[PDB]
Amino acid sequence: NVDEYITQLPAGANLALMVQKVGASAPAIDYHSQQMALPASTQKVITALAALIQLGPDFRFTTTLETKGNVENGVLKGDLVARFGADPTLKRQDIRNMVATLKKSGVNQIDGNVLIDTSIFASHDKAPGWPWNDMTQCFSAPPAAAIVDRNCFSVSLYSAPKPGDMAFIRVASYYPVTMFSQVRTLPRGSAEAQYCELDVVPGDLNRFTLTGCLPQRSEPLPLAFAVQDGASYAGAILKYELKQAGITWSGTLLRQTQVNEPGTVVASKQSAPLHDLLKIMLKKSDNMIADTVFRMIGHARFNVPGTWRAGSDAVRQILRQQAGVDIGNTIIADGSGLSRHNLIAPATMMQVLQYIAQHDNELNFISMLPLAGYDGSLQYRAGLHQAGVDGKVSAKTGSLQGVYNLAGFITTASGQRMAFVQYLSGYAVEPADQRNRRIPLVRFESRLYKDIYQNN
Ligand SMILES: *C(=O)[C@@H](NC(=O)Cc1ccccc1)[C@@H]1N[C@@H](C(=O)O)C(C)(C)S1
Repeated sequence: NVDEYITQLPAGANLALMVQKVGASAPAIDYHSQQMALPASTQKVITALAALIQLGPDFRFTTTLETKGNVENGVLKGDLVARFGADPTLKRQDIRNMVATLKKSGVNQIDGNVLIDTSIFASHDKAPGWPWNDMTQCFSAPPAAAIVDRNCFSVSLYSAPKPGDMAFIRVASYYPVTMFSQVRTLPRGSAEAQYCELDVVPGDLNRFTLTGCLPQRSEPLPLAFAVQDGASYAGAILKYELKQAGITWSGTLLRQTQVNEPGTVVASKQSAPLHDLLKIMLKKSDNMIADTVFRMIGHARFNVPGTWRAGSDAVRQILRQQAGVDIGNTIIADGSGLSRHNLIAPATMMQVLQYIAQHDNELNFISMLPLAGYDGSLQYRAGLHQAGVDGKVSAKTGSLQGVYNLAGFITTASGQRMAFVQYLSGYAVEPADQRNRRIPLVRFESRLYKDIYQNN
């Protein structure tokens, strides 16, 4: 009763839907299944499959400290290279530990430069089609080769006691960022409060200026922002940890972007295995893991510094050549599904899902998807709960402004496992219905998935 369920949805919402028994060649439900749509975070299903095929479940991201030169009486005569590898889980502590290892190895002083090497990747750290306005948000932090603590930092914004005075910013001292406030404090119930925005404006070298207005508040406003220049940020963290460990140097911090032969590895950190990281990625919809993996796929397949284009080409090739899926006119722009350039039909995603199901004993893939009513993004999915399908749906969600997708597997009343793709976009509610905007979605899903479960 798809057309009927559609009437639950806001005016003019666009659904493309396909439901098909695992291993079958004809769908049970086909509603605009050939139509292209924005996949949002369901793109991560493709990223995970191509990643397992190209890199394997035991791949680890790695970061090293390398020396180029001889060490004479504790002095490195040459450069220290910190070679980053797009590990999305690297932490400040890891940098601190690698420096401790460097110190313990006998290096007290560097007669030379400190190089922040990001040559594993090239070109922009932002995928084509990502909205500019989200670039300062942590969910869209540029997934650079140099990541520390997810390239996200937090700040506290305090209103001035005196209306009219500048709001002021508190930030922890260890974050190598530079904050400026041009934020005017407003009285509690100002009319100027209506159209005066509070904005963040990023500058070079991880400078951020806050502008606009802030109404007086009793508690400081917590804000979190994305680092725009990972290389500089990681360099500053490295500089701080070197100084704390008493290692001095004569040169400066420089970027090394061109491919080069590695020095001797004196310290290293490897991530958890790729299967573990893909699990986090699929359970929680981790954009940063998805996108670091995506550019790593292209680097590994083509032996070139990883770029968005190389990743797109690689994923297409892997799907066709290793999984037997020709994605045709599909557009793959990134790994996370954030890009509004991504475009794929349910019927194409269905081929991917059918491949995964067929090879699931090899891939151990379906166990990584959120299980409705249990974990990940589906722990609390109201539509699926009310449908009676908790514990019976393993599926990847995808959500952007106006896009509410699901893609995965359902075990039905008969025990038949079915793959399904729900691509719902163009979803918008009347301006006076905003913080209720999700009830039509919930009503739609409750009915749809009960139907699928009960009738198959
Ligand atoms: C993929 O769809 C991702 N979407 C976004 O990051 C956009 C977004 C949405 C809401 C708040 C902030 C940013 C991830 N997938 C969705 C999803 O699976 O529904 C999440 C909300 C889990 S983020």
